[PDB]
Amino acid sequence: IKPDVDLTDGNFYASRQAREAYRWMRANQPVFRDRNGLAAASTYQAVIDAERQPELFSNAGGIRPDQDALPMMIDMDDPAHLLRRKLVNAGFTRKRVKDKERSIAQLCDTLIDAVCERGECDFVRDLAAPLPMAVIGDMLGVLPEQREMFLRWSDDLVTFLSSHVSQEDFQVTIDAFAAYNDFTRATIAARRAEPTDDLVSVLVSSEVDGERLSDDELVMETLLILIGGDETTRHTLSGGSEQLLRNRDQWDLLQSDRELLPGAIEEMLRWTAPVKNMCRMLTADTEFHGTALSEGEKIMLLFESANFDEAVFTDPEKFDIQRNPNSHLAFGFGTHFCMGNQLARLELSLMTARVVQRLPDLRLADQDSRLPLRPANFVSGLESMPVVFTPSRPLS
Ligand code: HEM
Repeated sequence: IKPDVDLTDGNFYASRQAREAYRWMRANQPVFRDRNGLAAASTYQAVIDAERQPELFSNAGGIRPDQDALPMMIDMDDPAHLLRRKLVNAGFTRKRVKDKERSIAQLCDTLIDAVCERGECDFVRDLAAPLPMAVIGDMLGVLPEQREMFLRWSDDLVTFLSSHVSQEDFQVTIDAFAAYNDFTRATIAARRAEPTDDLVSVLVSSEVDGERLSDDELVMETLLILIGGDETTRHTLSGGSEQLLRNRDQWDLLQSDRELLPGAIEEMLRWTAPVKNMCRMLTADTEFHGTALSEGEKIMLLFESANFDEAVFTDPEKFDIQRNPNSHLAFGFGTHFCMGNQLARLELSLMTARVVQRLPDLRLADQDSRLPLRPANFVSGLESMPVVFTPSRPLS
């Protein structure tokens, strides 16, 4: 009954055997070691305990299992992490995010306008994937005419930061970083010359304790915002909508009562957990929930496993938009708790509301399909999602 798994193999997260493996871990070895000896916290309690002990469970070795740390806030410990976060968080105040509703809602209606006359689309390719990229592109000063070029960068940049870059990909990947770097430094220079109220303008002016973000830091932190908030948000939108359609009583409940939308978004986040893991590196030997851990090794925090922990969530394989409490760990916990969580929730809220209203009879093309998942060991979710609906006229 024990799973024979490599937690650094993206195929594990795409196999649809992962939650069965998680169940074995939570029941039998809550701090699990995989077939290569990699440690992983599988229970909600173990994930929370590690998050609450950043001096023992550090981010400064990097958040990926077999990669060096990068000079960005997520690979830093406090108090230096706080300064970097304080500087960047000026772009993500509650007002600034709330003020994005008008533009985000307009993006949602434009995306739905593009497919509403067809009566079919791919929910991932045509709705869930374009929205987070357009939202982040808008904040970074990407013209809609530059969205094609910017979109190729964003896909190739995921490969750049991934665990293995093939010989055949090395060129396009370093070319994507260079292109992103050059583009971003141009935007930075433009806002230092002529400030506006976009994200880069806010970041170039941000000052904490007489310290500002350097140009190097601005490229790194905007890159973290782009990669961190693009595919993740996409996967919650698609996988959450998949669950509304597979449990159509939940779709009907939400369609009938807009006040259920916040709870629905939280259940979509709990269920989809697009960030499958973040690593911590041990700063000392320790005994952790029955497993001996050694100084210098990394442990994965399995957020999806935690989100299906029966110790915290009653009937966790039931998708329930009215679930309360719903203290899921899709955004993590503690000092690195997702900086983009309010923006992600707003994108998800606005798009889901518009889909339920404008594609009211949305359905999966084939409910017996096992839809394909991205075989990546870090962020994963649906690769495609064919849907059908009654055509309607665009709002234009
Ligand atoms: C549904 C979408 C999202 C998910 C599931 C998600 C998930 C996460 C997770 C799990 C972490 C690490 C927390 C931890 O280790 O405890 C994180 C950190 C972060 N996320 Fe997100 N995220 C999402 C959307 C976004 C967006 C839209 C942004 C854009 C600003 C963003 C920017 C960040 C940043 C900058 C960090 C690093 C925070 C820090 O180190 O202090 N994320 N996110």
